[PDB]
Amino acid sequence: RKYFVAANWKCNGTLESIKSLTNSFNNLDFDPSKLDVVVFPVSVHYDHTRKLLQSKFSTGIQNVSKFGNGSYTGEVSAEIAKDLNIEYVIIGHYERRKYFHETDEDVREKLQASLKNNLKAVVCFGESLEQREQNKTIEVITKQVKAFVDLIDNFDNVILVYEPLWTPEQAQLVHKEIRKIVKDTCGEKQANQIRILYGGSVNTENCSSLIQQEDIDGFLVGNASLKESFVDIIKSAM
Amino acid sequence: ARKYFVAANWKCNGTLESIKSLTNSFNNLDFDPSKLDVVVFPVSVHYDHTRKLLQSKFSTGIQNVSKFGNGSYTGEVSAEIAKDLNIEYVIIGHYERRKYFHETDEDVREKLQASLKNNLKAVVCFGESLEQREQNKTIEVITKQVAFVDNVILVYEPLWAIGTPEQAQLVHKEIRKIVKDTCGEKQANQIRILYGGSVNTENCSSLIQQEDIDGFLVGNASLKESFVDIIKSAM
Repeated sequence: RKYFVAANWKCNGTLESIKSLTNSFNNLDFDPSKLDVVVFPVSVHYDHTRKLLQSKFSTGIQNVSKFGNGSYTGEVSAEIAKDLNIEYVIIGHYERRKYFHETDEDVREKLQASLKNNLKAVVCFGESLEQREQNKTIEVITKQVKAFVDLIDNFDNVILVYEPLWTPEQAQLVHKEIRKIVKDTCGEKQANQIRILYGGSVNTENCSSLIQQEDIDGFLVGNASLKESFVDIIKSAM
Repeated sequence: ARKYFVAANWKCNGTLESIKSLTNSFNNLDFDPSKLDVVVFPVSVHYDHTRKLLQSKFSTGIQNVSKFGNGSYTGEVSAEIAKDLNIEYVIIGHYERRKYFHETDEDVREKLQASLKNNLKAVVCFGESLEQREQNKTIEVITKQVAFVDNVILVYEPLWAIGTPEQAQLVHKEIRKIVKDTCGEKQANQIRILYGGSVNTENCSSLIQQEDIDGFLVGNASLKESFVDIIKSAM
């Protein structure tokens, strides 16, 4: 299984800060065969970011429309992304489920539109604090994953992200179960090749312990990916 | 009056190729920049491409803006980021975002505050449903909506629709009155109020000639080279 480390810059950045950060990233002698590294800038920063980063870094956007082209003011379709050669998309991030009421079905529709237009999807799911307290971790993850599981294609174009809102051993236990759910629809071969990332507040402390777990294959990193020390997180999976 | 204002809302449409062809034709249009503003609103990821291709006689903007500032708001574009990119305009409150993406009057207030806080110009869409209109409640609806009042371009989107010139004019007159009542006559007679229903080459001139219609927010017709003829109709 090829590891996978992604920078979710969220809603952060200026033209100047991206110049400096991409420079630091380029200075890392990173091995693109041992792992995929994807940077997800703000939509309006994508061109700027793609131009500044070395080709070895992959790039993507933080959301994509559930609709094709047409009268959907403010949306970015998968066909537009395809035409721009945007390689990856984040789908179903907790913040979009929370603030913008995105549903499991929106996530399904976004995934289908992405895959059919030859995009690679980074699909997020995860349980809340209360849900974990009530022992609903796998209940919630199973619901969220089964919503789109039958559209899961292959290791190249579907990367899963478990982002709990709350040990590495306990994360591993969840990851193994996620892989089982994927296996029940996609088979051993695909389930063994598909990457399942940890996306629950990843940093330069926990990346070492998490990445060495059997069923944790990389990270979707938030604030820690706006730092120069993001390179250390890349290094942990390299 | 007023300096007119004609905007292209491309919505979720375009390829890099189609935009090259379209911008090339737009650039050939000689228009009097004293008589009107022209603004093109491409998809977010097309912004730099479109800004690069379009000559500087055209303004540019984005079709939506975040209700939050910078931070952990995956997928959003803040007014602060737009300012740093020198993005001049933002569309706020378009019906499609109300219809498909849960946006309310409160969301519109937040987006407006954010935009103005960062010296962006806001193109603010509002309008009454068929159900409010049939009750003869348009005045009541547009009064409340016009919530935001307390730089800014107003757009009447007749949700009822959804989308005559006389129907549009009546509402535009009333919106102007609401601004006059709160902000004074000097401001109310300076502010642009665009018609944002269906605009095309067949109805643009009948609409633009109405006393209180100062331009258009143009949808599907703005994806066509003949958009230049709609700009021309306002000269």
